[PDB]
Amino acid sequence: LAQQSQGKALTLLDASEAQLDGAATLVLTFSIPLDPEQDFSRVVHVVDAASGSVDGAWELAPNLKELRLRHLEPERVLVVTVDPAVKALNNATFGKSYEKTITTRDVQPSVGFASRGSLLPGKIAEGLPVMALNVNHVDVNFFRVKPGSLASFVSQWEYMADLVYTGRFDLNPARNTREKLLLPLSDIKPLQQAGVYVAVMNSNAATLFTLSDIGVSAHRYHNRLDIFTQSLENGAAQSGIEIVLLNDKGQTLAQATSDAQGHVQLEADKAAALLLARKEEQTTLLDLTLPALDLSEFNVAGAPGYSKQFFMFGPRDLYRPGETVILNGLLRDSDGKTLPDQPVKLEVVKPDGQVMRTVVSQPENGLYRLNYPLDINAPTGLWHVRANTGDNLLRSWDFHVEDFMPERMALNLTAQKTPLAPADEVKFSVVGYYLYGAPANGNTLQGQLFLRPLRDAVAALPGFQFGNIAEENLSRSLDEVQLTLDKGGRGEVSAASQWQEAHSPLQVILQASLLESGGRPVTRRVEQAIWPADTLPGIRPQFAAKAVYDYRTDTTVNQPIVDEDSNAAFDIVYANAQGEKKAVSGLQVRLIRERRDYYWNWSESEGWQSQFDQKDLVEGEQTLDLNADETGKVSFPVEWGAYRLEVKAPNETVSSVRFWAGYSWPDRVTLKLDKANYRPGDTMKLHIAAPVAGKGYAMVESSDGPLWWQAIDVPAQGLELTIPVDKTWNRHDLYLSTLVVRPGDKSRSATPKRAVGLLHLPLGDDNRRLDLALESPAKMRPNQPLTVRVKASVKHGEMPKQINVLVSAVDSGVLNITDYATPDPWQAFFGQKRYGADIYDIYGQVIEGQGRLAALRHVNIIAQQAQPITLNEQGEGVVTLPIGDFNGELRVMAQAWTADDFGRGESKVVVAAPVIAELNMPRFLAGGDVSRLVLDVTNLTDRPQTLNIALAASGLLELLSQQPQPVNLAPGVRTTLFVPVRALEGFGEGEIQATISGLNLPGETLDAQHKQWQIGVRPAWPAQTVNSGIALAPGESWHVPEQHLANISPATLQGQLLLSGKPPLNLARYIRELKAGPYGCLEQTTSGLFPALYTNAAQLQSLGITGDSDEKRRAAVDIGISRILQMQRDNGGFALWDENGAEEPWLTAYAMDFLIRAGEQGYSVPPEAINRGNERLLRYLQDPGTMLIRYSDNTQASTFAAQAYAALVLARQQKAPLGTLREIWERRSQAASGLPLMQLGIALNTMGDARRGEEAITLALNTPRQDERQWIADYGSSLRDNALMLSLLEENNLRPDAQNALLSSLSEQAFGQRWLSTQENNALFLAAHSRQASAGAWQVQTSLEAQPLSGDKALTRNLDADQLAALEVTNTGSQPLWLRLDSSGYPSSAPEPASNVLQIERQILGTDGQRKSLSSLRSGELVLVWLTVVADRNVPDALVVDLLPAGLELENQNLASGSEVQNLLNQMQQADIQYMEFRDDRFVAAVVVNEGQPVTLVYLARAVTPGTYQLAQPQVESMYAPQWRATGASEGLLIVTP
Repeated sequence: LAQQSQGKALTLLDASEAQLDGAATLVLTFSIPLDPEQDFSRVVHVVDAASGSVDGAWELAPNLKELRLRHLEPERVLVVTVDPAVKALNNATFGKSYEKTITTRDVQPSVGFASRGSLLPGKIAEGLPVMALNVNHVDVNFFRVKPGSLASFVSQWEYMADLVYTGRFDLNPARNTREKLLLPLSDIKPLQQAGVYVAVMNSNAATLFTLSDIGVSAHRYHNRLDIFTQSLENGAAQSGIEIVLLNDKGQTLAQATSDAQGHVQLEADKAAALLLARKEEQTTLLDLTLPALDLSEFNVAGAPGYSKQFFMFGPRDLYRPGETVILNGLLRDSDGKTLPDQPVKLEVVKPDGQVMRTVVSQPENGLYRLNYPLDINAPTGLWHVRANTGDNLLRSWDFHVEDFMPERMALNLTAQKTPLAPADEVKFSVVGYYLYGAPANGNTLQGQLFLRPLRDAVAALPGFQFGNIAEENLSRSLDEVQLTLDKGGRGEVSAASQWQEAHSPLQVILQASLLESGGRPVTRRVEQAIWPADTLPGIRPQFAAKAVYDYRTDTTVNQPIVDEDSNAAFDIVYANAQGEKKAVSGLQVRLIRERRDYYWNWSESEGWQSQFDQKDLVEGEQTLDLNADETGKVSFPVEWGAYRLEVKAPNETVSSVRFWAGYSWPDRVTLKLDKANYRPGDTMKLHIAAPVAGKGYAMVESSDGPLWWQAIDVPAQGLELTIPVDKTWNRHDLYLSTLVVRPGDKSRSATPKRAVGLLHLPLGDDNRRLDLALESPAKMRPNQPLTVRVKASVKHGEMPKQINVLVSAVDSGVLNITDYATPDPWQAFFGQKRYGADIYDIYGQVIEGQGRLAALRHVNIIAQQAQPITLNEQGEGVVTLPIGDFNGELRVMAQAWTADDFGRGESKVVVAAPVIAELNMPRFLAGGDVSRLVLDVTNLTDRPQTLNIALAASGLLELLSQQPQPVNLAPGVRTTLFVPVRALEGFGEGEIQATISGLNLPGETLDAQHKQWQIGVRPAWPAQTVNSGIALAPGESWHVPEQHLANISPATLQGQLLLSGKPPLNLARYIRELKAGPYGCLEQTTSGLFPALYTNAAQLQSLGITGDSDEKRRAAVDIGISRILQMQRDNGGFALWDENGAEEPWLTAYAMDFLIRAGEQGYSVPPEAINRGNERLLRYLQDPGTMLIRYSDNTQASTFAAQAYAALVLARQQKAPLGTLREIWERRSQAASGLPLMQLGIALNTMGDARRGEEAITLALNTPRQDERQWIADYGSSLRDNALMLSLLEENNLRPDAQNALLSSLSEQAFGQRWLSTQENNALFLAAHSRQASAGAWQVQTSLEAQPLSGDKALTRNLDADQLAALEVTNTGSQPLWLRLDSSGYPSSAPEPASNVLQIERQILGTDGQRKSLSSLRSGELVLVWLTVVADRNVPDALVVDLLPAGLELENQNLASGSEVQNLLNQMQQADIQYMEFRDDRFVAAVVVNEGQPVTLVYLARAVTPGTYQLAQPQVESMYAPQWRATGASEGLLIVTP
């Protein structure tokens, strides 16, 4: 607003100092608002008449009339100046200059202790810190707590004393400056004597401090507490009393007196706050609620040490919505040994925390297995698999769900294949293009160049590594790439050589991204090899890389390792890029030992750090000569540590390979061990070294509690102990702790009094790892089974036997997205577990340390996992992995296990195709659409190719052009073929098969190349239906009305004829109509799911319905249940479209009802959902105020309906409070229909009170549904309500003579046909389902077959176009016959636009805001679709559907240049849109329509594929009064040009 201020001048109301924020603030108050803009500096000034200028941070309150300046130093003379300006929001300005002098107050006095006090004891314990300000003295009283009520007193503190006053300390700080001062008491002694003291003044007026000699240390576990009491003074070792307390609370939990070694053991969980240790009169206290000692510095990291170790693993952790999540599990004990068979409770958790599935997982041959099919509309984010083994210590396996977008453009980057000399500059060639056949013109290419070492430089020689691994400046970032490229799809990047001195093979990597103009980039990368010589040496170790743990990454990595004190063999060659081994003489082969000497080093910006100085030593040297076609084989004797083999040739080129001979690759207590890796029965000698001599104790412990401990006196020479290993110690969470304490309480030297030591206890075994060898070809071809051979080894002893191996294969990219490391069970079971105890101490706190270190360096995915195999006698196996299409790198993984041993194996397999063929096409097609498909074919071989391409069209799709001519492609060249196609009438899918013949390859010959692409084909126009029926007396005839045939095309015309000897119900129609989406909302799913619950295929085929092998039906119901669960809110309630949408009680009751019904039929539903749902229903019943029904006209009726249905649903579960049901029954007059009364009646009958129930029923049967189609939020109609009432009657076996009558009347009432809601269909289905019509003879003569039709049950039969076009029926029975005919088909002519209540209109605008013709559109052109909906009523369930032409694709964007398009957008964001979705072929929008308020819906679309496309009419309807429909005038066709 701010125009109320116009007409007013600008006068300064008040400039003065005021208390704000708690400090002195200069405040200027003007008469009218100021600009919040940034100009207060050279317009309004404050200058000290002594110190000059000061802080000019002019602040402005959100109130625009007050200008502020905070924090003013007191007793200062400030001159405030306001010069003629300060602007005035009505540009009224300020007249002239104004100056005012100010004195800036004096701050209020203040005294108080700097802290509430601590519990750290002291011999004399001096120094009481206080924060004083403008106070020259302070009185202090000193109290000593009574030993009697000590506990309680201290207990009321943190979460009653004598008086020993001395007082009045003289504190003289500088004026107006808060100073920190120390109160002394050393010269005082009615105070030195031991005890607990409290100092109090006349804002932290009180503080506590303790004087004692008892030093106390404590180790806490998850439910055990060990205490050690020793001397603060004379070294260590002390007896005495100590007790455990309860926070705030007073009491005593547990008491103890320490032994001759000071150790004590008390069992206590949490809620054990205060620890009190006392003796005679000396008392030391320890608060166990405070933060424990920080051990981030120590190597105590790792997984938790559980009693039962459950290793969960899978092929990957990145899935998309739709595909199935695979999970595997293995269960062992603390030492990785087999436990008795047991179930594990697995739960699937989606990002919001709600459970999606709960399964009691049973093992199969010792392997737990889980498959979770993600819904196509599953939420994206971090999912968890939550495992419970029984200890209620939930294990968690995380996995990501992400949906990837198609990238709309194609980028090609090519290089020169063969290596280059260092002198040469590198030229990359770029080729970018749109997939719909257009070259990328004017597109910005943005990339970057990198330089990296090339160690795998010879494909003909796998394993052989090249280049000096110790050569500097081989990995650095080069130039950035900015290429505006503006040409018809061609470009080039050039990189000048900054590499010359290089003696190792390099590769330069270009990584570039192609751009639209500012979005969805297409990123690609290409590398160029670079050699310093046409020929150079290569090294391949003969020994296989072993599996070892890497804490750096926390992953089990493969490394070249050989045994200690042994011989390392290597294969040396001297070769070029292409071909094989060449001759040479005088290869300088050196074995270089890399020696590293470590040393600690301290700074303060990062504290203590572990440094190391390195040096390379020559420990071996050989000289070699090689002939043509010869693999040199050298052997060097090695000992321990890190080595590297170096090979140097006369051409100054070097190749090096690093490896290890050992599997091992100051302010604290230094702990060292004689050995690495121990066994059960060994004995370990512990070397303890402390900076300063002292006393304390060493301990061997873990989780639960300690296993060994011994008090020690450490001199300044170090101290060696001998610890025996008993093996109840097999937990891998064993830690060796050490506490040392200095004698003197006070000291020179500074010197920490307390010092701690903590080391992990090695206990693993080398011969419990399965060493896996996965053999498979480095390269292969698509659509050919991948053979993988497994060979296991175990170092010492013999191959275990019955080794279980699980092999998998996954696209390396998907794994690279998440940096997914191959799971290893060995590390999972035998890995270093964390230190599972908390150290509480009374000596000086650990200060910081500042932390542990760290490390530093599509559409349709291939991810397979074969069945678990069992290796043979010698531990050999073979697995076959069917590889589909795919062109790239596959990671082959393997997890092996026995009863005691475990293993992991990896391998890499490059899947490449000689020629690649990709077909670009639209997302779907409509019957009659003519479209131009784009087939891109590229030859990747080294030879030129003459290819014969053969194309075939299958399904609802046909070709229009003749077969392509043979094509001649040079190596690396891409050709483009255009395939004009037309879609056929029908609803299904069309397919394009491609076959490439020729290809000519040496070595292989290779079967022809086969490919096949899918596309969805749907009718352009909505399906039209015609329903009729009649009652035939004996002898009467009947012919098909011409309505069923009029203006609809044959071959799409299906019919269903229903014949019955009694008032029938079109069950088949209900079922068919209940099964056609959209996937959309909650009910449609529910209602659509209801039939699949109670009807099997046997019952379906009787009604003329095929499909469903019953198990797919089960799967479908499961999928449905998931889709239902995906919309349950956090409070157990349900919503219409999404989980974050408004809550609908009735639908909650509905979904719950279905879920219970599903549970009854043996389907799995997670108890959390059921329970929270039931709770929400109970809260609906007991607290109606929580409800919020939207867009209702009669909240009373809505509420009553909700409560009624909820009451029934809970009554079925025997969880409905009868008192509440009656309390609802008293409100029966609020019912706007009989259905809620019926439901409530059944609930009453179920929960006891039959009378009032039968009353409710009898009342229901005489309570018609009447209302001016408001909404009521019950999703209802008279038909529906009658149907459901009949259903409830039939389901409970109640009133016959009524159900018969109005079953007939319902059968005749069902003639409110044409359009029924899903709810009406479901109700009718239930009514028809639960009815037992019994016997009713009928005979009839028809035109379908010579013999007469006959039966005693209602018979349904399917009819094609010919049978239906000439249907005659004549009753030949002794009694009347009921006949129903249901016809359905698609129109031969475009139907006339129609409207009822609702009105829909569509206009097509350009981005300029002007109308556009849908016939001059070129590919890549943008258009705004403008939908206008209007009605004369309130339609809270207005579903808008706009079928797309296949030529147009949607831009997924919810809208809330410029122009008055914004005027439409503004009106769009005024509409209350309940839901909106952008399908491939549909624009769908669920909205509410208000009376006399036009709803505007604009959406963006792009033309992509050239062709002629059918165009449908915009459709809108009420979802639950579907007679309110509107279709609104279409132009008929869409033309897209290239």
